[PDB]
Amino acid sequence: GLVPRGSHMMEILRGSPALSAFRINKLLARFQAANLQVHNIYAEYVHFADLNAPLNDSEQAQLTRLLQYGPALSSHTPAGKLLLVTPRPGTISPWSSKATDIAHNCGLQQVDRLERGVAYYIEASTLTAEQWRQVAAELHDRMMETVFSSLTDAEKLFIHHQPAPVSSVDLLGEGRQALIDANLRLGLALAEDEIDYLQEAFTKLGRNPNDIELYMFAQANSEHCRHKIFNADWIIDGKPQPKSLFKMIKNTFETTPDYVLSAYKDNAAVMEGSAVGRYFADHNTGRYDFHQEPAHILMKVETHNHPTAISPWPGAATGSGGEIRDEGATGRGAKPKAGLVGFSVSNLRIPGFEQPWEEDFGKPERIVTALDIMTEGPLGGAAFNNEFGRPALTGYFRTYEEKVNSHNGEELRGYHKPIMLAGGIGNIRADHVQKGEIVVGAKLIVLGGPAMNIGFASVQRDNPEMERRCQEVIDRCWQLGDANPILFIHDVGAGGLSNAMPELVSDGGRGGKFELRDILSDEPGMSPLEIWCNESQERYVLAVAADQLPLFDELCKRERAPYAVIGDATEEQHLSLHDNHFDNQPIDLPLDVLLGKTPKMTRDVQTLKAKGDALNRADITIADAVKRVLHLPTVAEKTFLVTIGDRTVTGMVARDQMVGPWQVPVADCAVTTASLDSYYGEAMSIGERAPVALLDFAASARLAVGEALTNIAATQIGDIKRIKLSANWMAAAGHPGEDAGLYDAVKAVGEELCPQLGLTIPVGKDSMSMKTRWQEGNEQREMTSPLSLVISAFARVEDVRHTLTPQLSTEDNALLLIDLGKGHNALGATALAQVYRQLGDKPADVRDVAQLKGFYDAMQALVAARKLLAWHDRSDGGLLVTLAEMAFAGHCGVQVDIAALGDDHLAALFNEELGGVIQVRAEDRDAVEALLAQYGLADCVHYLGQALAGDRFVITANDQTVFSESRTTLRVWWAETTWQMQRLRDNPQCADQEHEAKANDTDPGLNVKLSFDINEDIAAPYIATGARPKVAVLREQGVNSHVEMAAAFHRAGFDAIDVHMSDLLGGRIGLGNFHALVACGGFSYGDVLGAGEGWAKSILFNHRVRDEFETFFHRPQTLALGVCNGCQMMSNLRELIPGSELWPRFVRNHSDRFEARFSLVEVTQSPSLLLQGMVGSQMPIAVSHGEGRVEVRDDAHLAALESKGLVALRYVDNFGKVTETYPANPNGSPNGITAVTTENGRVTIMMPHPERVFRTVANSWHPENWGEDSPWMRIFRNARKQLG
Ligand SMILES: Nc1ncnc2c1ncn2[C@@H]1O[C@H](COP(=O)(O)OP(=O)(O)O)[C@@H](O)[C@H]1O
Ligand SMILES: [Mg+2]
Ligand SMILES: [Mg+2]
Ligand SMILES: [Mg+2]
Repeated sequence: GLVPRGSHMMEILRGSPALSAFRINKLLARFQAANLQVHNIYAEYVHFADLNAPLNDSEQAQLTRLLQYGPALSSHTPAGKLLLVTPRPGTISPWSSKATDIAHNCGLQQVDRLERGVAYYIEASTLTAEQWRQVAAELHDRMMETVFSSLTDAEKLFIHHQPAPVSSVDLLGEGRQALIDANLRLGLALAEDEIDYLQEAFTKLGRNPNDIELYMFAQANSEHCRHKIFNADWIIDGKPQPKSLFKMIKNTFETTPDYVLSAYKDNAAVMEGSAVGRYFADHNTGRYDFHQEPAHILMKVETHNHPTAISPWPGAATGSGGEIRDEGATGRGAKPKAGLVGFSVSNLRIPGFEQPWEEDFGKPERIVTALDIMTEGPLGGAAFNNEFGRPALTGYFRTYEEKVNSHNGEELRGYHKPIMLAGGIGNIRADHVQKGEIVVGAKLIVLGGPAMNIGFASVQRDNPEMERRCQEVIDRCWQLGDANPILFIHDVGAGGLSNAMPELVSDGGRGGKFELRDILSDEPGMSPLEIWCNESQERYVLAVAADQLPLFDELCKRERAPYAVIGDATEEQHLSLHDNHFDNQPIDLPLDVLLGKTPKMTRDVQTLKAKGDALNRADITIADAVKRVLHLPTVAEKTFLVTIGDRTVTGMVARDQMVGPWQVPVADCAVTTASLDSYYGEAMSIGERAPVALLDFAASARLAVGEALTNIAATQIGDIKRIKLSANWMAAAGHPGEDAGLYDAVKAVGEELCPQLGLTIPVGKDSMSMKTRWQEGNEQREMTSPLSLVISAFARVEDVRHTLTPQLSTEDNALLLIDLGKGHNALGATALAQVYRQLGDKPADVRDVAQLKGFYDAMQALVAARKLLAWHDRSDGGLLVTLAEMAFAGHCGVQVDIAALGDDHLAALFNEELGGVIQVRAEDRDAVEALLAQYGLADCVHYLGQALAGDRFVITANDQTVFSESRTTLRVWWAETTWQMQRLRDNPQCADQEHEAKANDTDPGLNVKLSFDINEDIAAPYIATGARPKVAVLREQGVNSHVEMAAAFHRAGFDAIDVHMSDLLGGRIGLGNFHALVACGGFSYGDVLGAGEGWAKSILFNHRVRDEFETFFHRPQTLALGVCNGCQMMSNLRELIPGSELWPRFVRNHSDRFEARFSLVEVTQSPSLLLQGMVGSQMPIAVSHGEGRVEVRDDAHLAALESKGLVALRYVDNFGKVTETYPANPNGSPNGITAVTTENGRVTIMMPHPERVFRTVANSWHPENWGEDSPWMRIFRNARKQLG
């Protein structure tokens, strides 16, 4: 369909069926639950193309082809009422941005913009007027989409509005009233003293302020941006305090400056790392090489609490996105490496899985439920991390909502406004740590996507692939070393350009003159205020010397990263924004005026302290307590938050959340290698204990620090001063007792605990409005969060290989408890108390600073000495949970006696005091106990018993059995929360299969069977000649797994060349010079239009490049490998590859969820030259994909493929049989197929990532006897030997 559309033409192309059977059934079932009699429903994707010029027959065919993607679902003829769901008018979906890029890269410049909607066909002849509105409501997100009655109504999405002019606020003509009116109208939230400041400022300038100027000032002076609370003077209980909160945090750096390279001077802190081989492609040669040099470590943690309460998916996604920009914009450019995620919400109240302690207290109509946040939120956060390409290796998840007698008496305390935390680490070059000076005349650039009106105002938008393109530019820049063109760089976040640019020039001691019309925009109707202040994502601002512009342009064009020079740095510290369209100046202000601060804040507050009531144990029994606690989400298995996120990208992940053969999510901390050629690395851990703040503020803070330390303790670090902390403070400022509580908590860690331990807090953030208000009936209600300190610990690691996990060994052993609680056994504010709807009397706390320090030092000694078999610290759920989780990870039993822990067994088992359980060889018990005593821990150390083969979890006290149960029974209970979450979020069949598998104790876990010598380097004789064949390491925009792929071929003797698709189109690289080629993994074009489709079609539609690939494949001796995204791409290039007529397609996983797993596969017999000598081998491999399901045309196609013998890899369960059961087979591929080859065996494509696990240290779990090389290194060596 082609119809007139403004100055353009809009083409409407019907797509493929949009909903799988279980999704359709889920909708129908939801209609009956609302009494809406719907007989049937059918959905179909519909595409809209805004054309600025005609498409000839060939181009039209290409467009239609581009829009043919997705699973081959059941098609039906439209019947019933049409309800078209599309993005809301005035908004452009990320799908649109990415789909339009593909169209352009396929030579279809006539396509102005591509957009997509979903056409629903509902058969229901009974519904009234309101019922139809209820049906429509169930088919769309009210915050992001709209429902239309005709496909033609999609024309509204492409309306071109004329540029709105700037508006002045008539201060000179109406007086102060004009500022008061503007304050209310524009929602400036200006204080009286700020209005006074602006009044004098403009009266002095003798002109009316423009709306844009007032808006810029208001955002810059918001609590979020200025951090007034953290810089305020204090008066506590009638006594003026010497330091501000920020000053007390800075005290930790003053006491411990050790290893710190940068703190409180950038968007992230930097600490010393290790000298290792930084691997990247040279600018002049394009060849990947190791560069021995210090890879310093950067760290940052941020939050996106408010946005997430309104729109969870975008809120969490941009939470990660904004934090990733902070990392890349550190110093003069840096590279993100790994991330962490945190979530705090109210009770889940899962339908049909209600827990005893949960009560519905209602909530504001304007926000989403805790369950909605934990459903869409994690997916959004993982969506950004997966698409951008950074592993998410650690995090926390707490649920809390209860009517408690706290500091301000009986009140509702919880997280209606959630904590959505995102952070991570990165690496940076020594000479790029410090920001450079900005020379006068420097070009001020905006790197990133075009602006839109996003700064409904709380609904964000994420395009991870755009940020990936930007990161590639930043990488090319720091990779130029001393030639790095970046003089200064900063991320664009709150306030948008209105905050970012003034801040950039100000930090350089310069001013700046900008041109409004030079900024890239996706919506012409935006006013100067909107263009300058919108909070559009994936944008960076930087300064570049004028003579370096041509080089910068070259770098951006090659990566397809949009950029625009929008201004120039000036000597005069003045801010000027000109508008060439309206011929005026929206902004004309001296920086000292715009950035001028109103009088410092002074908070005169008083201490409120809850009394705390003894725990009522009337309804409590140890057995029932165990069952309830394992059912608290905070304690329960976190699989639904772990497998949805990539944990292997970069190939530098040594320790992820999933532990052992049984892949149980219980790792206490994350560990990454510093490079692909070293055992040095980085570790991340989190400590948090918010509920404790409802009884004791300082205790909660001290415990957060303490837990971060106990979680990271079993990693080889050494000096405690190596551990650096990020302190993120969440609180309901102004709420009774919270202010004084915050000061006391900050003082407890900044002035006392951390300085005594030798811990620096060089970074941090604060969120001061953690409370929600609404009217339930006729009365007002409020939900206030406890003071919530989240401590994230980061540290350089001495040896990644020596990290211990909770996986118990069944060899002769001794289990020893290190009770830092010193027998206090506090039960206040514990999982046990919460589970029984109580708060308790007294909570845990750091009982002895010296012993905590001694504990860390003792653990470091034991780790370095290799005297530990396992370690698991105590936190939520207490000793009971610690022992249970170790039993789960080791898939064994436990026999322990707690008689020495006190007569109160409930308190002994459930207290959440600091400490944990170490497992040591029986023959080492005496020596270990002696070592602990040397650190003064003698009275805190207790021998509990031993881990034993079997399924019995037994706790005794002398001759009395305290608690006894099947370990498997506990394991399954502990898994029920993630089961229920997966069942409602994903394909229920898959969720059930994964859960049921856990109940089978006979599962042997991942295990290996090799058909060859893993240590035999069959490529060695070839490498020894010095002759190194080149391999084209192919990448398209969005590809993110190229570095490790290059490193794998390098290890095998190849000269890895970075070949971007732009290089092929530009003629800079020709495939005729290569004998080997590899298509890498990632999210090319964000997988829009089908994973690997845009990449493949951009090749097919550009006849010159299509011919280049076809010629390559048709040569007699060439070899090609396609992995993950590359496998999908090559499968869409069948027409160019000989012997590939039987290849299947790769579509959406049966689970309908991204699967990041460590799966067991078996190498099958095929012509594959890359798998030579490996047939019959069975070993685990990294799986990380959302569209890896093998899909054939029909069974004739499957039978043909199989009979031809082209299947090279198959998923097998732990018992060793080919399987289609989930998650053994993570995607649902028929006959477990996950790799196929051509008839001649010269081309092989596979979904798993061999290159992410070619190093043994990068294998989540692996046999203890393996050396540096894993089985997967053989693929690359086979390639080298084959080329000869
Ligand atoms: N939101 C989350 N995202 C990703 N991983 C998470 C999240 N919450 C917890 N995890 C991971 O799940 C495992 C168990 O979490 P948790 O029980 O909170 O750990 P601990 O008690 O050791 O602090 C850890 O490996 C942790 O990193
Ligand atoms: Mg835990
Ligand atoms: Mg722990
Ligand atoms: Mg924890």
